[PDB]
Amino acid sequence: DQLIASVVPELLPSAELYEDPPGLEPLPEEEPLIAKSVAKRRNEFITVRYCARQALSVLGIPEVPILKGDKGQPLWPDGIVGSMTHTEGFRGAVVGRTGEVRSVGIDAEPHDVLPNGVLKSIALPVERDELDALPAGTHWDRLLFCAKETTYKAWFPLTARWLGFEDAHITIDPDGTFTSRILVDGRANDGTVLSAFDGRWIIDKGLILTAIVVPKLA
Ligand SMILES: [Mn+2]
Ligand SMILES: [Mn+2]
Repeated sequence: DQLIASVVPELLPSAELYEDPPGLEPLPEEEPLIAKSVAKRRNEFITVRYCARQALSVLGIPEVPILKGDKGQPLWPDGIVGSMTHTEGFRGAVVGRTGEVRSVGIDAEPHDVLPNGVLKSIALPVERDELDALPAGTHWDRLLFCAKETTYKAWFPLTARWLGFEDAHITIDPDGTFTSRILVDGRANDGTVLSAFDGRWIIDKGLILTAIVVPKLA
């Protein structure tokens, strides 16, 4: 029934909460990151890390702070990859072991039309044509946006480089899959090359959730 579990493999534990339950707290090492933050930001940060620590516990990893790096990226324990996302109505996290997957990214968005002007900023001309050809009944613009954000989250842990919206062509299939084709140099930190990702998506509870797993090499 959970959205993330529906779009990632079983060997990546996930956890999600739709509200901020009363009484949660950051770990002491995390408090400085939100010390001067408004309540909505404090809450999404605290609740998502509760979810992340629940999922880490399934992998056998005990309570640990999840700090942020220079580009905002979550800093996981050695040997762990993961992703976190929050929007109104959703906090969720997924983690996995580097011996079992290379990278994971997720992103949750409300299932609504994009704000005025956003599609023109984030979509390639060809993508706009492709979305207009998809079947009526789904906010394909928001899905494309969500999928591109997930593409960056799966890419960054492997490359330590920026990926702009114009740097990848995402093709959405109505069947709950998508692909991301990288249009820039795909050199990865370990010397391999990234060229394309396979993604999964689900719409439920008024939300879009997209996920990419970069699988283990053969
Ligand atoms: Mn968020
Ligand atoms: Mn998003």
